Amino acid sequence: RNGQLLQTLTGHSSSVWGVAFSPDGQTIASASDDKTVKLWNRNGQLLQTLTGHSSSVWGVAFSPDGQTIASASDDKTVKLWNRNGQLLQTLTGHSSSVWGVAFSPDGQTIASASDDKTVKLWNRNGQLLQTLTGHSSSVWGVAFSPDGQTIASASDDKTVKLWNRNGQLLQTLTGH
Amino acid sequence: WGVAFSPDGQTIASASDDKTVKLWNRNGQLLQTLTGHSSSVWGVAFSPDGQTIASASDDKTVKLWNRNGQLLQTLTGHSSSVWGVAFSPDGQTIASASDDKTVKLWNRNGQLLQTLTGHSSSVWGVAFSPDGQTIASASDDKTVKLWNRNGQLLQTLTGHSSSVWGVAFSPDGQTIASASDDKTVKLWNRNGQLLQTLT
Repeated sequence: RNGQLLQTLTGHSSSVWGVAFSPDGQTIASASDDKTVKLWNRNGQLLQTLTGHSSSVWGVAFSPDGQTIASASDDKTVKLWNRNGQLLQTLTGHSSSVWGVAFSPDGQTIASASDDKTVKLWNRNGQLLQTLTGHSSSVWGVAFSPDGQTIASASDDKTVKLWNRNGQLLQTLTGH
Repeated sequence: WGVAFSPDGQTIASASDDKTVKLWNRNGQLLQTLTGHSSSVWGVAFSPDGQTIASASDDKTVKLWNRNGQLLQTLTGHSSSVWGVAFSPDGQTIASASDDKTVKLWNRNGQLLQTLTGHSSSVWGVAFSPDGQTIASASDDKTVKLWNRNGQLLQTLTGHSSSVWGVAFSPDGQTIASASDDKTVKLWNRNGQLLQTLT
């Protein structure tokens, strides 16, 4: 199934988060060079353009059911979109570029990874639930455990950290 | 299944319904079409330098191509569908994982170097260690196996309760991560010992 967590546990600072494939494998989403996210099918047919961010989009993810898309931007926000292109929510609270984003397995929680050295957890109504503090540099990747109760973050500080939903730091994995 | 993106992030590959692999830029324009496979492509990988593409197919072959579309080699030797492909960190060795229960290792000039025999069911995934000397395979048989390049089996990592679909090494090469349909990720050392389970 989803390789985000393997990639966050073992991947490099340079791992690329601006392309995502839908869970059914039929749709590709790409953070494009024009402040949009574009969706296309495997034949190459353009399906949708997600317009709203005011600067570069760096991270994209699909919800586990494929119906919601999250985009992470240099504009310091995450935006949530329906696959028909409508903007559903803007998640405000990071203080710098947002590099990466992930959905929880149940689709109800969003995690974001920012240049501000934090991961933030959010619900779909756009409310901030938790801020995970401790990395000493920009956070480039984030993922959930398969049961959705542990969050993994990966940072330019060369560590991976494991956290629970109440913000407790469970483990730091060093040499990354 | 049948998608990849280049290490620099600027090229997206995807297997198409028509048995080709398409390469797109990040704006959804077509760059190249890789034509040659006679049935579905299940696995695509880019080499670390981003200059070579490997495709794994139901036609029992892996094809190697350059990024302007030219077929370079066809890797013939699996006896059933090839599900996964990986390149070694130096780009010189390719590993392929097949429904035939084997991993095969190949030079980028197409020669079969080794066949890694031991799994009792389909092999879904394969990875090289950062130093290129150890291969890990993830199988439907619920194990990850670790191998050297001479094809010798070094360890079998036992503990997942369902098929293992994904495997990778930590950046320092001393920890192996496995992901399974049992809804866990396990971390292991090279002596095959379980370090932790992530639910």
